[PDB]
Amino acid sequence: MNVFEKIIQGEIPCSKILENERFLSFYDINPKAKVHALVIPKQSIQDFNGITPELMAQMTSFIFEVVEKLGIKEKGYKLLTNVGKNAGQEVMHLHFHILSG
Amino acid sequence: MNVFEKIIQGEIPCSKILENERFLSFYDINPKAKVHALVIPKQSIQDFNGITPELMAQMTSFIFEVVEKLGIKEKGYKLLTNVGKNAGQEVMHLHFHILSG
Ligand SMILES: Nc1ncnc2c1ncn2[C@@H]1O[C@H](COP(=O)(O)O)[C@@H](O)[C@H]1O
Repeated sequence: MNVFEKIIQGEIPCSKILENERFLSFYDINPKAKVHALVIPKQSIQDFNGITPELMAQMTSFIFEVVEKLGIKEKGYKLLTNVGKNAGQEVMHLHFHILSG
Repeated sequence: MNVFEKIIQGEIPCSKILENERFLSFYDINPKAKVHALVIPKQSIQDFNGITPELMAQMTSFIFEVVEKLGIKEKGYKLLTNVGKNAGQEVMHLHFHILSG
């Protein structure tokens, strides 16, 4: 019932960059940088506070795969996640912004 | 030889928020938010690209401890790290910015 959950469940399309049994990455429809990707856990979790360390290890691994696929790994990129509406979170599913440019 | 490495060693003082065997947190001397903390690995690592997943699991755990000590865990916060000079990294030691709303 939420925009990223809809993507996970395949209700709405996206520009998929990379996908894993536990994670999914895709382009942001309103880019804030030359390359702007989003990395999300397929599991239903709302923000960074609700991710286990074990899973963030696997996400870190997945993040390296994304930035390397995008070819910005060595050029340089920003890693960002907003925890809660007061820190600017708009969609309530854990997601990391990857920007480079 | 570098400003955060000096803090780790402990050549220059800081406003230590929390510390443990592998990580250290402290306030940023030029805040960009009401609460602005930095989380750094004591191990000599330059940026996010050079952290192992295993260690980022333990850092995630450590990050939860700092935001809860700062009392912004539930109010809301931003998590940011810059990878490389081209993404705005100024100090060349892996660090996560924790900003508050
Ligand atoms: N249908 C969608 N597909 C891809 N990205 C989206 C969609 N709807 C919103 N977004 C992005 O998700 C982000 C929401 O902001 P935030 O919650 O602060 O990370 C924004 O950067 C939006 O551009």
